[PDB]
Amino acid sequence: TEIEHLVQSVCKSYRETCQLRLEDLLRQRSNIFSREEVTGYQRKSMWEMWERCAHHLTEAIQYVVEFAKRLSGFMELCQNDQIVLLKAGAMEVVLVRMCRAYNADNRTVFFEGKYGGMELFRALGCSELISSIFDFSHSLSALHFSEDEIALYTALVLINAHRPGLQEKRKVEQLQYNLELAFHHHLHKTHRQSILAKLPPKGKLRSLCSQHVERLQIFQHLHPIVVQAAFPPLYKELFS
Ligand SMILES: CC(C)CCC[C@](C)(O)[C@H]1CC[C@H]2[C@@H]3CC=C4C[C@@H](O)CC[C@]4(C)[C@H]3CC[C@@]21C
Ligand SMILES: Cc1cc2c(s1)c(-c1ccc(C(=O)O)cc1)nn2C(=O)c1c(Cl)cccc1Cl
Repeated sequence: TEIEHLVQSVCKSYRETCQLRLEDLLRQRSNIFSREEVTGYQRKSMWEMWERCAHHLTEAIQYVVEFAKRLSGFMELCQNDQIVLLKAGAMEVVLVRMCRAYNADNRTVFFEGKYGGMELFRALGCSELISSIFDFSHSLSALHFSEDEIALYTALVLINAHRPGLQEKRKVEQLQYNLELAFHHHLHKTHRQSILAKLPPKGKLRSLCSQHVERLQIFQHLHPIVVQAAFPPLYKELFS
């Protein structure tokens, strides 16, 4: 029942930090930006669109940090390892979380109160990267991830003992094994083991997120936003 407790606690942390309620996201699917509203976004400066997106993304990261902090055993890891795991995984989790807010039927994402396609972001001049992010969401949406599946899978995105630079690898391994067991046990219970073969190849998420963060760093170098820094040890690793 320790494993059943872990599922409960991981799902609770997810529920408290998921940002956007699934029921809201699904209900709002019909609420789509008009051609006029799309043009409005496309006409905005690259730099205004950057400010908006950067602020949304830092907020998304911060919810992922809060998620991690409420995972059993995470706070008992040394700060070095906490940072190593967050620096490697927090944005990967954000990209995974996007799939909930993505509608495969019309290739739109929920953004600033309505659904819009990737063309909403034209002013940023990142069409290939953004298309790749949308495509990643388009792939994941075919899994029809449940909320508990997202919670358990994203916990594992973070708690990965293979990240270079861990000081107490065996401590991270122990957390990882318990989370893997929780996830696999849960899939068996719900007759959802079929998703295991369909999950992203790990390299895919890594390279996509690496390219994403690279682009965020470029924008930040050219036109830095001011961040409401909630987690100084992590902030210090990403900003300079
Ligand atoms: C490279 C960047 C300059 C441009 C990235 C453009 C994206 C891919 O077009 C970004 C912009 C805003 C981003 C979203 C901002 C906040 C959220 C809430 C979070 O809970 C899930 C992801 C989600 C829904 C993001 C998904 C990707 C987005 C939708
Ligand atoms: C793996 C991680 C990637 C990433 C993290 S963590 C953070 C972040 C944010 C806030 C805090 C905090 O203390 O409140 C700590 C960390 N920003 N970020 C970015 O890619 C990013 C963004 Cl979202 C916007 C502009 C520039 C950049 Cl570089």
